[PDB]
Amino acid sequence: RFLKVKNWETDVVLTDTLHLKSTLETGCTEHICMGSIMLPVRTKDQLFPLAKEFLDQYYSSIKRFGSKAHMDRLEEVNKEIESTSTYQLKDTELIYGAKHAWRNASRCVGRIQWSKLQVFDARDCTTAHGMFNYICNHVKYATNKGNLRSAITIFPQRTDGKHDFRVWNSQLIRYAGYKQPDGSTLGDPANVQFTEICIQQGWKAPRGRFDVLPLLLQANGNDPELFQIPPELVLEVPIRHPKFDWFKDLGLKWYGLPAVSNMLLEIGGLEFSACPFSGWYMGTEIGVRDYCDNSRYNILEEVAKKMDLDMRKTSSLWKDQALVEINIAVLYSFQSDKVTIVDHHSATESFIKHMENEYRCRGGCPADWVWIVPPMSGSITPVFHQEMLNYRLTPSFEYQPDPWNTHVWKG
Amino acid sequence: RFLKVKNWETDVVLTDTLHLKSTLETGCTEHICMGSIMLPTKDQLFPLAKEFLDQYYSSIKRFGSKAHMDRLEEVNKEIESTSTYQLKDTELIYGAKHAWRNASRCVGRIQWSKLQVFDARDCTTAHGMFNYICNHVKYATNKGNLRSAITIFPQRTDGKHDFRVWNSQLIRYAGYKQPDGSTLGDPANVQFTEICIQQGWKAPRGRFDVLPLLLQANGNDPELFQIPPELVLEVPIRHPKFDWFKDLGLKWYGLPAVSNMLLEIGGLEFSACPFSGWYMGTEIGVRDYCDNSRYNILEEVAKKMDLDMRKTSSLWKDQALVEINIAVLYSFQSDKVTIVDHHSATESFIKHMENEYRCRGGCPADWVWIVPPMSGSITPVFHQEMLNYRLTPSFEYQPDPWNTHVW
Ligand code: HEM
Ligand code: HEM
Ligand SMILES: CN(C)c1ccc(CCNCc2ccc3ccc(N)nc3c2)cc1
Ligand SMILES: CN(C)c1ccc(CCNCc2ccc3ccc(N)nc3c2)cc1
Ligand SMILES: C[C@H](O)[C@H](O)[C@H]1CNc2nc(N)[nH]c(=O)c2N1
Ligand SMILES: C[C@H](O)[C@H](O)[C@H]1CNc2nc(N)[nH]c(=O)c2N1
Ligand SMILES: [Zn+2]
Repeated sequence: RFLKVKNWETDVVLTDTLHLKSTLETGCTEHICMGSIMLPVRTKDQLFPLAKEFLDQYYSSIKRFGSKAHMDRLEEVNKEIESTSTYQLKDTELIYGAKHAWRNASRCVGRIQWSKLQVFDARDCTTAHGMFNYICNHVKYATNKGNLRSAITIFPQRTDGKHDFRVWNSQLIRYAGYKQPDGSTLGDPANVQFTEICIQQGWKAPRGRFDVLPLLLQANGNDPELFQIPPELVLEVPIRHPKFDWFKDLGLKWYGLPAVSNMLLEIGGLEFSACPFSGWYMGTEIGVRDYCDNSRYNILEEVAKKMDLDMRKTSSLWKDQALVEINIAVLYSFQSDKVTIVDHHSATESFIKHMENEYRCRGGCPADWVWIVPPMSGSITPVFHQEMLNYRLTPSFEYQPDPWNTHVWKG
Repeated sequence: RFLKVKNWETDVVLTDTLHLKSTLETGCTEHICMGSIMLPTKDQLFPLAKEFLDQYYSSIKRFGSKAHMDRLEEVNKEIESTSTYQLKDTELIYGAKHAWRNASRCVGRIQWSKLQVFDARDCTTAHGMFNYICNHVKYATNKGNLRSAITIFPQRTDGKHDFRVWNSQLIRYAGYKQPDGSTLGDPANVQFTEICIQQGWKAPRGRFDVLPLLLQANGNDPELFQIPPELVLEVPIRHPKFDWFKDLGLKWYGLPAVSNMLLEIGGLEFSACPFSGWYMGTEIGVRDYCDNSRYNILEEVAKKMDLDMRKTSSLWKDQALVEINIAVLYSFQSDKVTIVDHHSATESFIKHMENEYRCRGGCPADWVWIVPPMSGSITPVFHQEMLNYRLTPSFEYQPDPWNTHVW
């Protein structure tokens, strides 16, 4: 079956055959679309077909499908599964797998970069101190003094579900949030629960507006342990505006490295519950969501006051005016400090080219419009006008529950 | 089977039961979501009539009454006899209002119950249609104090006697392709404009030429009529800060009046059912003015603002976009023509959603369309999970008449 998608601005029509390779469910049915819903122990039974599907993919990609090396690998994996109930990926397969999980991430606008990903194999790691060391190295490598490089660090896979490696932080670098007795929040409201956990675990909070959170690291199903990332490895950018000199006085800064550390990487039926990865920021992540979300730093008003906008009526679009200048400031600040960042115009323009390339060479490109379209200036980006098909391919990154909700405490 | 939607900004959770009454299909499957795709007999008829009459009589607290059963058998008799049936005025009004209520792509639905329904089922000719349309236009425009309305022409019979308005909106600007290669006026309306011209329209070949109506009655060939200019309320666009803005020569019309959709009620099809409300500012400022395939004036405005258009990272497009939308809202408000900004409208819609979940068990909503085309995440709807499903009565798309018309 062939599915077509149209760009209504260019009239470019693309044909998707790749969706036929999709096995996982979407959440939607013929009777309901759940496109805007945020989030809608394994036996050898189901494991070998998942292994086999993956190895077929891997061997095709290297143009060795049906080769003796291919057949021997399947044989080897089958025996390892049936005798040990799981299996180990080769380094090559792991790298391929991690790149392809990124390639298949339908919510990622940055996928033009998918083939350039530094894979750090941390499957020999056994302790939290070991994890801390690997994470420091990842951060140093990825930061590269401002010339950001995409990377992922992969810790040992799940076994019985009782010995999971987990990074309890949602991102490797993130600011603390503190609920005040008066109901207000100091720092990042998104991180209040996690901050409370760290504090309970013994973290001494400075209690400021931009305190880099400690790492809370779980190796092999043991209770998680606290580590402070060397401050010298945490690159931060003071936010100023190229025209508004009062902007610096808002006291804003942000960190340079976005490094998501709470997702699950699935490759060939194997589950990597700790696989922190990092690229670089699109400006709106910080300027629109992090700064201007009502449930985050929420600085729109303070900014709009300082610009002396008419704030009596929303129809002045004071919020829209303030939002733009803030986003200008984020981009200006990162560029001036030579920290990698991309604006949403560049990023979405590159995504369209990527997506067209993928349709040609791959027969498709799963894309979640709801997430690909930037949170400001939507229709003046080309992706707004692009029809997209969302489906699930493996390897993939998946959500997993927060570890404090499932962890069995050892004491 | 009972579905929850969450608002991630306010933590409000609503439970949807209304989707279970859904009948039509979405285009999506368990294996693929098509949420971003723009367009994904007597025996057929009586269950449809029945489903509709059931909800009608339930809405007036007479479910399972004598009058309900009576109406049900009367319509039943009429279907067996005539192969169709006719809605009572009360049923027609209920159906039209609910078609709007059910329009998952409409952010303005808090107004759904305040709709003026004009019954034009007695209409037989294009001149008749013209008259009804002028009346609609005058009524809805109301000297700038806009009122929602729909005019309903006779229903489809055998598909050979369709009433159709060929225009996509009652009021729209012409588009002409130049020898210069570019496009004068509205590029969206190039094809329709040509059809007017080959049907006899004498175009002024200007930038903002109000198109003439092309009206088809009873499956006959369509005819041209000029809407009396005096009924077409237009707004010169100026900026409350930039004096040069007026020099751009921009204007827009006050009345958004969609005329090409199909209204389905109780299995009956109304192929000509133009309706109108009032504008949300971004439709004009963001889409009409800034879309590349529309009037595409961003560059010109940016230049007038003297912005650094060297690099995209200066966000000059975003700066210009905001000012354009400021001008639009400012101009309409200054001339006392009803308009709503995207902040006010989405905030209203959140309240409507909660009303509908509370009083009806749900509200079908298409996030891709409900989230405005600028400043998305600073409006509440961005953080609102929505379930999209198809309820009837409904407004549907239908093919452009010129591809279907046996001339
Ligand atoms: C290199 C530059 C990159 C850019 C500019 C970029 C951009 C983005 C953005 C803006 C989002 C939306 C995030 C949000 O709104 O929360 C996203 C999502 C995502 N990205 Fe990328 N990304 C990059 C690299 C990567 C890498 C290296 C990976 C993995 C190896 C990745 C995997 C993902 C995944 C799995 C999501 C979905 C997250 C979720 O569902 O919560 N991205 N990306
Ligand atoms: C009264 C003020 C109203 C406002 C502010 C409003 C707002 C909107 C907006 C912004 C859209 C998106 C349209 C687009 O982007 O092309 C829309 C779509 C729609 N509206 Fe409303 N509307 C109003 C009145 C009405 C009325 C009176 C009806 C019918 C009786 C209606 C039925 C629809 C339908 C069926 C759609 C989907 C159009 C499509 O699928 O192409 N609206 N509305
Ligand atoms: C629970 N809530 C409110 C919630 C949780 C996660 C999300 C999405 C987090 N996605 C973050 C994410 C993931 C991968 C990325 C890759 C690159 C980049 N620049 N940013 C990236 C950002 C949204 C809401
Ligand atoms: C096929 N293409 C290019 C295409 C067709 C229809 C559309 C959407 C047309 N619907 C416009 C529309 C419909 C109903 C409305 C009701 C009120 C209002 N203010 N605007 C309204 C605007 C977009 C693109
Ligand atoms: C409810 C809605 O799905 C939710 O707010 C989504 C919308 N689109 C998004 N898009 C991106 N990139 N990131 C997000 O967090 C969200 N949030
Ligand atoms: C491809 C995509 O579905 C298309 O551009 C949609 C996106 N959202 C929209 N939303 C509204 N309100 N109106 C539109 O025309 C569109 N266009
Ligand atoms: Zn869907």
